[PDB]
Amino acid sequence: MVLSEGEWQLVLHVWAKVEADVAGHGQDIFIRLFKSHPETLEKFDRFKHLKTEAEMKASEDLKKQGVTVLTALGAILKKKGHHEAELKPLAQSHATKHKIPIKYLEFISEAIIHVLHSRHPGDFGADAQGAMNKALELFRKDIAAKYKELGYQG
Ligand code: HEM
Repeated sequence: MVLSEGEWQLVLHVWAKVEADVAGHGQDIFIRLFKSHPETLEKFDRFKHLKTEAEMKASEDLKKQGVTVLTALGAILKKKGHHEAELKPLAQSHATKHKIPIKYLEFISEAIIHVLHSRHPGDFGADAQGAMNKALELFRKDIAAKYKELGYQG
């Protein structure tokens, strides 16, 4: 797939708002993911034991992880499709070390879209959401292709 420049613009416009508070958005997204799809929490040996949303909010390690994730994703989105170098180490660790199925990347995509919709309604109307969904589908398609090359296609 290929986004137009006008689609990238909508994506990078709402992303600039996210970057005003990366740690806060990171928290909201992971809590939404773990509440919505509790099976995903099992993949994290560091967080596995967290029982409630209160415990999740209070975890400093969870917050650092959310910042790690959104910083890597932001660097990919700012490439506007030219993200082959960035995807390689990402696909290799998630396929081979962490073992993260594509299905779970769809779950976190859903969480990202939920949280931008809550926090940024004015910059996240229907067209901006369509563009962000396109940018994440592109991300997933290219990651899935890399999984397949790496021997996982999970
Ligand atoms: C927007 C999608 C995602 C991005 C950009 C991303 C990014 C990262 C980055 C940069 C790291 C640290 C370095 C590395 O190990 O590669 C990491 C580690 C990790 N990721 Fe992700 N990730 C994503 C989605 C997921 C999802 C959906 C899961 C599981 C349900 C997952 C599970 C893990 C695990 C288990 C680790 C190791 C954490 C630790 O150090 O204990 N990732 N991820």
